[PDB]
Amino acid sequence: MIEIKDKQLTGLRFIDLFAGLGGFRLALESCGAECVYSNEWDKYAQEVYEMNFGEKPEGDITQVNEKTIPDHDILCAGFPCQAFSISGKQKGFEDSRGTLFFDIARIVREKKPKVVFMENVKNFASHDNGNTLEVVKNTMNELDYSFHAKVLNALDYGIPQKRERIYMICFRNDLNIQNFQFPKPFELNTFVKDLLLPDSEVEHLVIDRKDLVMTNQEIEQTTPKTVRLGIVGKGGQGERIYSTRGIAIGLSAYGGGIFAKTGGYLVNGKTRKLHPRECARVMGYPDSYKVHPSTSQAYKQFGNSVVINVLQYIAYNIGSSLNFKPY
DNA sequence: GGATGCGCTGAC
DNA sequence: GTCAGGGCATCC
Ligand SMILES: Nc1ncnc2c1ncn2[C@@H]1O[C@H](CSCC[C@H](N)C(=O)O)[C@@H](O)[C@H]1O
Repeated sequence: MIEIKDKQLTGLRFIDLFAGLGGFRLALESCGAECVYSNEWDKYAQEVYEMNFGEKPEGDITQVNEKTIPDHDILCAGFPCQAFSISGKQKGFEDSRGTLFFDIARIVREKKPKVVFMENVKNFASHDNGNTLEVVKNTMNELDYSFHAKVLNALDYGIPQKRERIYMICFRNDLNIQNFQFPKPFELNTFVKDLLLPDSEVEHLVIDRKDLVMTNQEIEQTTPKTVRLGIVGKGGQGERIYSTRGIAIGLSAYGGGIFAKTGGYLVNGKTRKLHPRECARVMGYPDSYKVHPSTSQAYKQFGNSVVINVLQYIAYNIGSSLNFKPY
């Protein structure tokens, strides 16, 4: 993550729904905002959250009385995406994990915060012929909010990972916010090899598959894209190897394969998956962030997380817009 | 819970 | 046609 000198959100309260690792909390706090409530039902996610923020998020949001939630200015929610991912069955609102947005709507209807800041996977924008995005838009508008949605790729904001997500920012209409803008992209100057730990710390992550098929030559010149160098098995998810001179393949929460969750990388002549700390770095988390003791759970958490830097730029812009109140 | 072979849609 | 997409099925 980056340093934010002008605290655009100082004095503003926000809630951390579907908290996870608390990526929204890190981003919003770096801009000066104060967290007044967090909710996350996964046991291990609650543990890592408490380990880093000192509080256990409340459980199952579908069972929380929206009226009990503290007053706040900004509602943050990177709600579940398994039901909208191209990797899944895409059942959307017909999936038990695909109706959480309506819980958000229920909370917004009651608390009416100045801003609703949501995030989901890129495919969310075109899921079900775009009908899914339209439902969220209509819902937000009927709740009396504007709706700004855009798919952003982490590689355009200083993070060496090809991770496209949709970001949805909504302003309460009475605020008359007319100048919100999504961050403008900038040249990437960091690559996977720049975030790697020393070899002595990741020997256990080395995988030697005798069915490895190198499909391309390694590159010496860094590039802002994923560069596949080979495959293992049938080359399915988790069986693909990339160059550390390019950017990271998108981390996964429920992904499989011998290189599950992180994908494989060619490092000093060997093929290995990433270490939880390297996953934290490709997601923009500071090295001071404490990862969950269970590597399996840590990989899951990071594969579900938000890219901090991207949220920081957006949060800064949200604050910038809220602060422009000329006579 | 941990691990991994897989399935197959879809962006372009 | 290529290969990415940040899940599913099932074993212990
Ligand atoms: N009904 C429910 N109540 C509370 N939390 C829920 C929930 N359904 C899903 N979740 C939680 O929603 C999260 C979505 S992933 C969001 C991760 C978060 N932005 C962070 O930065 O890492 C998951 O951690 C999941 O356990």
